[PDB]
Amino acid sequence: MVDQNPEEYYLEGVLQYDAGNYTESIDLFEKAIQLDPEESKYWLMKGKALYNLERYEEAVDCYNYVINVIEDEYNKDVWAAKADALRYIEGKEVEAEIAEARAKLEHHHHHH
Repeated sequence: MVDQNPEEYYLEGVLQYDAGNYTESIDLFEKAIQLDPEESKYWLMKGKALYNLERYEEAVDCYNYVINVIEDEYNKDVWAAKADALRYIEGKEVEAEIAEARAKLEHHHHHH
């Protein structure tokens, strides 16, 4: 499993849920990364925070970062997150559509 130093810091996951201060979680999040940057799953959370914070532009910076620094350009969850960001951006609307389709590309057939 993943065990270095930001294991206990996970306490954040609780703050946001319980403590309605997405902003506060930043303090803890910043520390987690400060310990050692290499966990993408941690960056994905940041995007949702920035996006929800009405920071569509800033949130995008995180999505591109995860794809820039790390060639992990495949994370379905990451692509989906970006779509939500575009779904509320001042500019082209065709972009949000491409994202939704790109993320929902996996589609599904016969659930049973």
